[PDB]
This record gives sequence, C-alpha cells and structure tokens, in this order.
Amino acid sequence: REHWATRLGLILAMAGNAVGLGNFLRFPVQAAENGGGAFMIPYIIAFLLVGIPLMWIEWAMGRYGGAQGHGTTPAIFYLLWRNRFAKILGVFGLWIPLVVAIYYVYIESWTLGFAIKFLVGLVPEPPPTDPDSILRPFKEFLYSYIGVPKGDEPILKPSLFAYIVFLITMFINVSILIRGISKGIERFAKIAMPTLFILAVFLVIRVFLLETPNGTAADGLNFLWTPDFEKLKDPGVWIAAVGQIFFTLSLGFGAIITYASYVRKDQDIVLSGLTAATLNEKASVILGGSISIPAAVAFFGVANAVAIAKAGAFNLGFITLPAIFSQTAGGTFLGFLWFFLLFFAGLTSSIAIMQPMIAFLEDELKLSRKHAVLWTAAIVFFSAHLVMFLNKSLDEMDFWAGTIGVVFFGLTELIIFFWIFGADKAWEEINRGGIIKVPRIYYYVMRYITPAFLAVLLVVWAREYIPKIMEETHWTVWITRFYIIGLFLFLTFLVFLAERRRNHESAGT
Ligand SMILES: CCCCCCCCO[C@@H]1O[C@H](CO)[C@@H](O)[C@H](O)[C@H]1O
Ligand SMILES: CCCCCCCCO[C@@H]1O[C@H](CO)[C@@H](O)[C@H](O)[C@H]1O
Ligand SMILES: CCCCCCCCO[C@@H]1O[C@H](CO)[C@@H](O)[C@H](O)[C@H]1O
Ligand SMILES: CCCCCCCCO[C@@H]1O[C@H](CO)[C@@H](O)[C@H](O)[C@H]1O
Ligand SMILES: CCCCCCCCO[C@@H]1O[C@H](CO)[C@@H](O)[C@H](O)[C@H]1O
Ligand SMILES: CC(C)C[C@H](N)C(=O)O
Ligand SMILES: [Cl-]
Ligand code: NA
Ligand code: NA
Repeated sequence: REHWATRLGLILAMAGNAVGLGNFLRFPVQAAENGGGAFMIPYIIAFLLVGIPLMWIEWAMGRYGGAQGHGTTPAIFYLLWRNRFAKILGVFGLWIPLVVAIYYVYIESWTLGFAIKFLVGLVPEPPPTDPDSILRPFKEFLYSYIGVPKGDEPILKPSLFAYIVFLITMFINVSILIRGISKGIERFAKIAMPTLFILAVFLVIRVFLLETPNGTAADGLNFLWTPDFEKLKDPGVWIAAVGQIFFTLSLGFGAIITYASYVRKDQDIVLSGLTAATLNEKASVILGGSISIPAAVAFFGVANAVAIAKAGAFNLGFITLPAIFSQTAGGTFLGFLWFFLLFFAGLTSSIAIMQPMIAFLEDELKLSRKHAVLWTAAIVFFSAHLVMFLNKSLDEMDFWAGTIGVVFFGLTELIIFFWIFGADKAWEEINRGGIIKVPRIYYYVMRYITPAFLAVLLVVWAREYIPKIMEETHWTVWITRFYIIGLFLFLTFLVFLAERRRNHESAGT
C-alpha cells in the first residue's frame, strides 16, 4: 500500500484537503447571513465540541483501516463492527464524496474559467457610480458562463468555453491523482499550499487598503468580529455554525479517513490532526473572512453587504468581488489572483474527494491505480452533465450529500467507532503513536457531548427545516433525487461484488 513520504507533505495534503472553496466562498456568506459576530460564537464552540473530536476520530479510523489494506468506510465500518449493516452504512462513505465531487469539480472549473478570462482581460467593462450599472455587467458575465435560465424551463445552457474548461479541470485533477499519494497529491500539496497562502495574504492586504464614502475594510472586520449574544438561542445559527464546521474540515465526507489510511500504522495522528485542523481555521477565519466581507462592507456598507450575502452563495465570490475589484487600478489582475486562488483551493480539495472512490477500486476491487483513476473520472465527468444542464440540480446534491449526508455520516462513524467498536479501544487507537496525547476531557466530549450535540441538531433539522424542501421545491428535483439514489445502489452493488471476490479469494487461498 501507498504511504505519505514526509510528515510535512501529509500535513499539507490534509490542510489542502480541508482548505477549499468553502473557506473563501461559503464561510463569508454564512457568517454574514447569520449576523457576523453572532455566528462566530457558535462557530468557535462547534469547532471545539464537534470539529476537533471528529477530525481525530476519522484520522484514527483511517490509519486503522489503512494498516490492514483498506482505506474506505464500507471496508473499515465492517472492521469496527462485523455486521452486514456496517458495509451498507459504509457506502455513504463513497456516496457522499462522489456526489459532492460531481458538483464541486464543476464549480472549481468556473474559477479556472474566470481566472483565465481575467488574466486575458476578457471581462465586462462597467461604465465609469451607480452600483447597479456596475454590478449588472458581472451578473451577466456569470449568467452567460454557466448559462442561467432565461425563461420558464429549468435548463442550464453552459457556454462552450465553460464546458471545455470543465474538461481541462477534470484533466488537471486526473494528472495529479494518477501519480498517487506521494508522487501526486503530496508533491502537489507542497507547491499548492504555499502558493495559496501567498495569494491570499496579498489579497487580504490589498483589500485592507480599500476605502470609500461607504466605509473601510475595517468595518467589515468589526461586523465579523462583534459578538451578538441575542442569537445564541437561534437554532438556525447553531445549525449554521455546525454545518459550516463539517464542510470546512471535510468531516463526514470520508476524505479525511481515506487520506489518513495512507498514514503508517505507527505515525502520530494526534498532533497532525490538530495541526491540519488549525491550518484550516486560520485560512478560514483569518484569510477567507478578511477578503469577501471587508471589501463588500467597504464599498457598500454593512446593510448592503448582508443583503448581498443573502442574495446567493456565488453572488459575492463570482459577481460582487470582481465588480468591486474592477473599480480599482489593475483590478482585473486582482480578479485573476482572486480566481487563481480559488482554483488552487478547489483543486486541492477535489483531488481529495475523488480519492475515496479510487482507493476503493484499488483496495477492494483490486484495479490498478491507473484504471481506478480513469473510471472515477468517467463517473464524475459523465454525471456532472446533470449538474451542468439541470438548474438547481447542484443545490439538491449539496443538500443530500453536502449538507444532510455529512452530519448523519459523522454521527454514524462516531457511533460505530466510539460506541460499537468500543469507546476505550477507540481512545487507545486515537492516542496510539501520538507525539502529544488527547486532553482527557475530550474523551467525554467524544463519547457523550458530541453525539448528543449532533443528534439534537439532526432532530431539529428533520422537523423545522427538511419538510419545506421535500414539498415546496420544483418537480425537477426528482430527477437529481432519482439519479443520486441511483448512484447509491450502484455503489451498493460494487460493495457486493467486492465482498464476493473476497469470498472467492479466501477460498482460493
Ligand atoms: C458522455 C456524456 C455526454 C452526454 C451529452 C453531451 C453534451 C455536450 O454538449 C456540448 O456542451 C456545450 C455546453 O452548453 C456546448 O457548448 C456544445 O455546443 C455542446 O456540443
Ligand atoms: C484555455 C483555452 C480555452 C479556449 C476555448 C475556446 C472556446 C470557444 O468558444 C467560442 O469562442 C468565441 C470567442 O471567444 C465566441 O465568439 C463563441 O461564441 C464561442 O462559442
Ligand atoms: C440530465 C442531464 C443530461 C445532460 C445532457 C445534455 C445534452 C446537451 O444538449 C445540447 O447542448 C447544447 C448546449 O446547451 C445545445 O446547443 C444543443 O441544442 C443540445 O442538443
Ligand atoms: C435534465 C437535464 C438535461 C438538460 C438538457 C438541455 C438541452 C435542451 O435542448 C433541447 O433538446 C431537444 C431534444 O433533442 C430539442 O428538440 C431542442 O431543440 C433543444 O432546445
Ligand atoms: C469542552 C472542550 C474543551 C477543550 C480544551 C482542552 C484543553 C486542554 O486541557 C488541559 O489538558 C490536560 C490533559 O487532559 C490537563 O492536564 C489539563 O488540566 C488541562 O488544562
Ligand atoms: C468537500 C470538501 C473537500 C470541502 C472542503 N472542506 C472545503 O471547505 O471546500
Ligand atoms: Cl469555515
Ligand atoms: Na483545497
Ligand atoms: Na475548509
């Protein structure tokens, strides 16, 4: 089996795994929609009560599984719980990263696409003061690119350039993943990460220098870092904060697990898991949070920033922020740095969410790494046409695999590892090989607090939120719903073939 070559590569591969588009696109929207400083409180607690503990658990499962030649959850879930239902529950660990991959890679490609058009200076030319005459040319720039519907039909019509950049993007993902852990994901993570850090620093600095009749970047920082204890009681704020902790630290995607399974059996995972998590939360709160919001608040003042955040998720990153940059000298280049930064951030995270399925085709179905990568690209590339041409298809997947799936799977891997497998055997397994050990208090946060926190979350969710989505959506949602349910049975079928081949291989030995 393959292993990470250096302690550094591993840590940067894991930090690039987590540090993605969620840090620079999702976090900003989420923190502003949810009252700025009023979101930061739950977010910090959630990081201490859910974030860190699950990070460790997944590394643990990962290294544990990897040692015995398995890097995915259908296998590993069976090793922790010798039951047929563990393989099935373990499927979600290939399903989630696959579905998410299907729409992540596409979005990631956009940034490449925009990155290229801003470099070359093929970008809208806003008429040099009216906020709309400026924002509109860019709304149309995005709307043309991805192909937003103009009439009554839920049909996206992607530009050709977009489509072909989606090919290159796939190609670029494959060229890394096909070289493997150490010579691919690892070699790349050592270049990407520093680059990502520099670009973001440069942007953060340049943004801090923004001033307008309407404010300064400072006002954005205040808005973001001013406590509002009159929300703490809002369950929407806690479901917001926790949903953001998961996505950002790649928990419940089975990606941490799969990566971790390339960690040598003896290698520490306590100081490593802790370093990777702490990297993702700096990049998140220090960098991601100091680019979008400050710039928006500095040009529009807070009241309008918030209104934009709520407008959509991509309004800020793909429309507002470029439009703002366009009102500054070389703001086109700056735009390119902005998108070139996003790209690398989405590239390092998309290679991560595609490795689970790969690791399964090699591990369980004994395919070469090459065929594994190729087929995994074909499944994602084919399926991505759904996302490309079906309006709000992305939104549906991001909900079932990227929102509901992750939380349910997180609680699930926690209940299998710490409750079924064994709390003590889990503790012993997490701490084993550590450079540092785990704060004794955390044992009790993992065994009682965490699972009760989440369990409650999911309960409120299934009551005060999910009924609206099942009933108040358009009818096309049932196409994607049909498709991603179809993917699950397919995965369920390979898990079936894999256990069969194993039976034939045990008999033939
Ligand atoms: C392998 C599965 C293929 C199924 C259908 C392929 C559709 C390709 O369609 C292409 O996409 C672009 C985006 O709008 C357009 O620019 C092109 O004119 C079009 O040929
Ligand atoms: C990284 C390289 C990507 C290049 C792919 C070219 C995409 C083809 O796109 C075409 O180009 C023209 C001009 O820009 C437009 O007039 C056409 O409407 C468009 O279909
Ligand atoms: C459920 C998802 C199905 C994806 C199949 C999409 C097939 C591509 O469809 C084609 O693409 C072009 C661009 O919009 C159009 O010019 C063509 O008229 C259309 O035939
Ligand atoms: C479910 C997602 C799939 C979206 C595909 C959108 C493509 C729209 O393409 C349409 O297809 C028809 C059938 O060949 C043609 O008769 C139409 O002229 C054409 O506009
Ligand atoms: C509710 C979760 C809070 C997490 C913060 C934990 C900080 C570490 O806590 C420390 O770790 C040591 C080992 O267990 C103890 O010896 C110390 O008394 C303690 O101060
Ligand atoms: C699906 C994961 C790779 C997402 C990643 N943690 C991000 O914040 O973008
Ligand atoms: Cl985050
Ligand atoms: Na990333
Ligand atoms: Na992240």
